[PDB]
Amino acid sequence: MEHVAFGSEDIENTLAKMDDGQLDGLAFGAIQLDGDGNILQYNAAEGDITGRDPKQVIGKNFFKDVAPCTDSPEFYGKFKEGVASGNLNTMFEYTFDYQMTPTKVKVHMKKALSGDSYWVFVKRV
Repeated sequence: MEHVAFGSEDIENTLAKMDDGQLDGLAFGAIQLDGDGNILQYNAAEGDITGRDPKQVIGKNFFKDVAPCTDSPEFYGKFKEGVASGNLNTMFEYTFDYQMTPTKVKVHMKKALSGDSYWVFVKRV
């Protein structure tokens, strides 16, 4: 697999280089979202965790369509404050419970090195 640790101080630079095939080699789940919350990249691990087919969920909206349980102050709200502000670096625990067995995970949200995109990283706790 590709060699990146979850929570890494420099991780948005490491991932800048990665295409989707290479994203699927991470030991953790990775979503790339535009400033409107639309999914642009969605890695195999995230599929293993949540049970979605990444190919199919690219292009859908994370907060409206795919993961409405994250539509709340304590996830989306933090997401949008960061898009509003041009800056976003937060880590927290959450339970994913929409159309799946309830699964507690660690979420890390970080502004990408790209122009207007943001990362969401996920792993089991």
